[PDB]
Amino acid sequence: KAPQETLNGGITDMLTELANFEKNVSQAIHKYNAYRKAASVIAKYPHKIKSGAEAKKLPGVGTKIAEKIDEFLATGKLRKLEKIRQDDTSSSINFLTRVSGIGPSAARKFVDEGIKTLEDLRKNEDKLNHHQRIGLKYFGDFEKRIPREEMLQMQDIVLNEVKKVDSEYIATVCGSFRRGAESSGDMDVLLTHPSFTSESTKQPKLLHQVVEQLQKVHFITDTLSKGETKFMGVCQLPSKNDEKEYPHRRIDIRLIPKDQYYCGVLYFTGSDIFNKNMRAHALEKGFTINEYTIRPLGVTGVAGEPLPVDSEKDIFDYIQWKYREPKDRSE
DNA sequence: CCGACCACGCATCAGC
DNA sequence: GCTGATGCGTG
DNA sequence: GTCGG
Ligand code: NA
Ligand code: NA
Repeated sequence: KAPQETLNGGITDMLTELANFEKNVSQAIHKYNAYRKAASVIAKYPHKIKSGAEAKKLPGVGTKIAEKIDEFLATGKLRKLEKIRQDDTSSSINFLTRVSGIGPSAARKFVDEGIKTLEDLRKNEDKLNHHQRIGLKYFGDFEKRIPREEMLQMQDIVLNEVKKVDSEYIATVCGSFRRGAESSGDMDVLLTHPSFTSESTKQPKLLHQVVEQLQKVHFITDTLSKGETKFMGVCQLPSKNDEKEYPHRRIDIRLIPKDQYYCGVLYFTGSDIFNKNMRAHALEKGFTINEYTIRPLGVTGVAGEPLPVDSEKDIFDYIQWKYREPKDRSE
């Protein structure tokens, strides 16, 4: 259960501001992740926070952020946040990572050499790798939400495309859209194939061959990166005659070995808390989960040798849990 | 006081 | 050339 | 930054 707008949003936003900043311009992924947990926890909390101490009571809140909340509540802002927002560097630095393939090193990099806008990006492409190029490109496309409907449409081709290449292949979208969402971030595509398994001899062809299918039939425009296991590229929808070209959407495909699909499948599908709580449970029954397997948790504290999973149900079954639908993998 | 915080593929980058 | 490490991005 | 050894 989650309410939250006129509730805590102010707080939750100054927070995320805070996070991004730490990431992007400070290079504190941990500190970044904190602020994130914090803001998230508060996002959930059914009340209107009246004090720092009040929030402190929360699991991620602590003194420093608690203090923040007091300055916010009282003043209606955060001095710190104002300078930063006013700060040239931090800003250009902030913005610049909005571009895919740019991180904080690059971003801080560019920015030093006086590069700091889109234009400078525009007028210096020589100084950008491919990944960074494709996203200088599709900047705007990149910050767009994907409408599961389009998504649906999306779902077809890939399903079909692969259907042709091989009948035995196994594709199944995942991520948010599996989670019945009404608007995704990108299409996530999970796939495998019979001839593809752990201890087996990995056939590059598999991923290879399929990206090409989707390539052949103009589904995938650009390419961010590729390897035997997973493809990170761009895709597009057949523009309907006299209907304006949709945007270009990020997509990723994932090739997995038969013996560890489902866990992977399982794992991928999330959600976040979903993973957190399940792993906890699977433990109680005496097991330890990850992205590839499940193993009988030792009689001595820790023990190996994974179990044979042939379905998400199979997994659920080991930990003695109801085959949860993806729809409700809320946690 | 002080380490942990998810693991992991691929691309580029430092080095040798 | 190859190796190993560091950037970036993903569910 | 927070939480925990
Ligand atoms: Na707390
Ligand atoms: Na970025």
